[PDB]
Parts: sequence; C-alpha cells; structure tokens
Amino acid sequence: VKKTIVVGNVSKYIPPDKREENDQSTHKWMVYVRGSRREPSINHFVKKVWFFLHPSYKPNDLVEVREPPFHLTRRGWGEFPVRVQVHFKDSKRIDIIHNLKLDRTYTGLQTLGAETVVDVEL
Repeated sequence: VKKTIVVGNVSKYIPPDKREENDQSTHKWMVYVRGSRREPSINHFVKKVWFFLHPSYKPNDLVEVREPPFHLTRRGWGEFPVRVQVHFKDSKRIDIIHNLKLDRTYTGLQTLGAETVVDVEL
C-alpha cells in the first residue's frame, strides 16, 4: 500500500587536469531512485524508471533503466530539474522532479547533493 520513494543525486568535482580533451564538464553526477532507509531496494514493486534530462543531453535526453539499481551516471557543468517517471509492476506511473545539486566541496570525492522524498499510495 504505502511506499516511500527517494530520488537523490551524488556528484564529484572533476579537477581541471582530469577533464577529457573534448568535455568541459566540471562534475560527474549520478541520479538514483531508492526506497526508505529501512527498505532501500524497490525492485519488488518498481518495473523501471525513465530519466528526462536537459536538452544539452540530446539525442540521449531520455534514459530508461529496467534492471536495478535505478541509477543514471552523466557528466555536466550545470544544475537543472531532472524529471523521473517511476513505473510500478502492478499499479501506474508517477513523475518526481529532482533539482540536481552539484558538489561544492571541490575535493574530487563523491558527495551527496540532495534527496527528494515522496510518499506514493499505490
């Protein structure tokens, strides 16, 4: 019946020397869809997830993940709203907007950006 869905992102700063010749991206970010802290795995009631990205990611601005974990990894230089559509196995689809937050430690280590928490009724 009642389930918690968390859409979050981590990111790491890419130091200037470690950036690819043809890629001016400052960060590598990962958006994730998980359950509660108590039940992080959502594979048993989530069929797949669609990630709707910023137009700059065209033609790959819509990414489908059907196999857990429900993660998307990309490089970028900007914060934008990531639209996440979660498809449930029994019943139905819900849209979650996650405002991507990029690392400001500038350590080059992966840090938690932000988490968007929603309660779904099913």
